[PDB]
Amino acid sequence: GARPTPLDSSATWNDLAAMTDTARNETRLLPYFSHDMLQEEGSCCINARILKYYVNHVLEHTDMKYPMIRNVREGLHRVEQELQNHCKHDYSSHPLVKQFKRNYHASAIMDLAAARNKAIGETNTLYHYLFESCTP
Repeated sequence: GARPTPLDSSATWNDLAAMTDTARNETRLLPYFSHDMLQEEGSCCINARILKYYVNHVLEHTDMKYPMIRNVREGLHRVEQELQNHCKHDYSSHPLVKQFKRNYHASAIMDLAAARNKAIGETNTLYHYLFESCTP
Protein backbone atom coordinates (compact mmCIF):
# COMPACT_ATOMS: atom_id res chain seq x y z
CA GLY A 1 0.00 0.00 0.00
CA ALA A 2 1.04 3.52 0.96
CA ARG A 3 -0.15 6.09 3.50
CA PRO A 4 -1.93 8.62 1.26
CA THR A 5 -5.04 6.75 0.13
CA PRO A 6 -4.97 7.87 -3.53
CA LEU A 7 -1.79 5.79 -3.87
CA ASP A 8 -4.10 2.81 -3.33
CA SER A 9 -6.51 4.01 -6.02
CA SER A 10 -6.22 1.90 -9.19
CA ALA A 11 -8.03 4.68 -11.06
CA THR A 12 -5.06 7.00 -10.49
CA TRP A 13 -2.59 4.32 -11.60
CA ASN A 14 -4.53 3.85 -14.84
CA ASP A 15 -4.57 7.59 -15.51
CA LEU A 16 -0.81 7.72 -14.95
CA ALA A 17 -0.30 4.76 -17.28
CA ALA A 18 -2.50 6.51 -19.80
CA MET A 19 -0.34 9.62 -19.46
CA THR A 20 2.81 7.59 -19.99
CA ASP A 21 1.53 5.83 -23.09
CA THR A 22 0.61 9.18 -24.64
CA ALA A 23 3.83 10.97 -23.78
CA ARG A 24 5.90 8.09 -25.06
CA ASN A 25 4.03 7.80 -28.33
CA GLU A 26 5.82 11.08 -29.23
CA THR A 27 17.66 8.20 -20.46
CA ARG A 28 15.64 9.58 -17.55
CA LEU A 29 14.87 12.85 -15.75
CA LEU A 30 13.78 11.30 -12.44
CA PRO A 31 16.61 10.23 -10.17
CA TYR A 32 16.68 6.43 -10.06
CA PHE A 33 15.60 4.82 -6.80
CA SER A 34 16.56 1.17 -6.37
CA HIS A 35 14.59 -1.26 -4.21
CA ASP A 36 17.14 -0.79 -1.43
CA MET A 37 17.03 3.00 -1.76
CA LEU A 38 13.23 3.03 -1.47
CA GLN A 39 13.53 1.24 1.88
CA GLU A 40 15.63 4.09 3.27
CA GLU A 41 13.82 6.34 5.67
CA GLY A 42 14.10 9.63 3.80
CA SER A 43 12.98 8.25 0.44
CA CYS A 44 9.29 9.08 0.91
CA CYS A 45 9.78 12.76 1.74
CA ILE A 46 12.53 13.12 -0.87
CA ASN A 47 10.21 11.90 -3.62
CA ALA A 48 7.37 13.92 -2.09
CA ARG A 49 9.43 17.06 -2.64
CA ILE A 50 9.96 16.02 -6.26
CA LEU A 51 6.20 15.44 -6.47
CA LYS A 52 5.74 19.04 -5.33
CA TYR A 53 7.90 20.23 -8.21
CA TYR A 54 5.90 18.01 -10.58
CA VAL A 55 2.61 19.62 -9.54
CA ASN A 56 4.02 23.13 -9.97
CA HIS A 57 5.99 22.65 -13.20
CA VAL A 58 5.50 19.39 -15.07
CA LEU A 59 1.75 18.81 -14.78
CA GLU A 60 0.79 22.47 -15.11
CA HIS A 61 -2.85 22.16 -25.31
CA THR A 62 -1.53 20.00 -22.47
CA ASP A 63 -5.19 19.61 -21.49
CA MET A 64 -5.96 18.66 -25.09
CA LYS A 65 -3.13 16.12 -25.32
CA TYR A 66 -3.66 14.84 -21.78
CA PRO A 67 -7.38 14.96 -20.93
CA MET A 68 -6.58 13.34 -17.57
CA ILE A 69 -3.72 15.66 -16.53
CA ARG A 70 -6.03 18.01 -14.61
CA ASN A 71 -7.50 15.22 -12.48
CA VAL A 72 -4.07 13.64 -12.04
CA ARG A 73 -2.49 16.91 -10.87
CA GLU A 74 -5.28 17.57 -8.38
CA GLY A 75 -4.96 14.03 -7.06
CA LEU A 76 -1.18 14.34 -6.87
CA HIS A 77 -1.49 17.67 -5.06
CA ARG A 78 -3.63 16.02 -2.38
CA VAL A 79 -0.99 13.32 -1.95
CA GLU A 80 1.83 15.88 -1.76
CA GLN A 81 -0.05 17.97 0.81
CA GLU A 82 -0.62 15.00 3.13
CA LEU A 83 2.99 13.83 2.79
CA GLN A 84 4.33 17.33 3.42
CA ASN A 85 2.31 17.51 6.66
CA HIS A 86 4.33 14.51 7.94
CA CYS A 87 7.62 15.44 6.27
CA LYS A 88 9.18 17.38 9.12
CA HIS A 89 12.44 18.07 7.30
CA ASP A 90 12.73 20.28 4.26
CA TYR A 91 14.31 18.18 1.54
CA SER A 92 14.77 20.97 -0.88
CA SER A 93 18.39 20.71 0.41
CA HIS A 94 18.75 17.09 -0.71
CA PRO A 95 21.05 16.30 -3.71
CA LEU A 96 18.49 14.11 -5.51
CA VAL A 97 15.81 16.77 -5.56
CA LYS A 98 18.28 19.26 -6.99
CA GLN A 99 19.32 16.66 -9.54
CA PHE A 100 15.88 16.37 -10.96
CA LYS A 101 15.48 20.09 -11.10
CA ARG A 102 18.91 20.45 -12.66
CA ASN A 103 18.32 17.76 -15.29
CA TYR A 104 14.79 18.99 -16.02
CA HIS A 105 16.05 22.53 -16.52
CA ALA A 106 18.91 21.22 -18.67
CA SER A 107 16.34 19.43 -20.82
CA ALA A 108 13.95 22.39 -20.86
CA ILE A 109 16.60 24.53 -22.47
CA MET A 110 16.79 22.26 -25.51
CA ASP A 111 13.01 21.81 -25.92
CA LEU A 112 10.46 22.76 -23.27
CA ALA A 113 7.66 20.69 -24.82
CA ALA A 114 9.86 17.61 -25.14
CA ALA A 115 11.11 18.09 -21.58
CA ARG A 116 7.56 18.36 -20.24
CA ASN A 117 6.43 15.28 -22.17
CA LYS A 118 9.44 13.31 -20.94
CA ALA A 119 8.90 14.16 -17.27
CA ILE A 120 5.16 13.55 -17.68
CA GLY A 121 5.93 10.03 -18.90
CA GLU A 122 8.00 9.50 -15.76
CA THR A 123 5.18 10.47 -13.38
CA ASN A 124 4.03 6.85 -13.14
CA THR A 125 7.52 5.87 -11.95
CA LEU A 126 7.49 8.63 -9.32
CA TYR A 127 4.14 7.32 -8.07
CA HIS A 128 5.75 3.89 -7.73
CA TYR A 129 8.59 5.38 -5.67
CA LEU A 130 6.05 7.04 -3.38
CA PHE A 131 3.97 3.86 -3.15
CA GLU A 132 6.90 1.78 -1.91
CA SER A 133 8.81 4.33 0.19
CA CYS A 134 5.76 5.86 1.90
CA THR A 135 4.50 2.62 3.52
CA PRO A 136 4.38 2.86 7.37
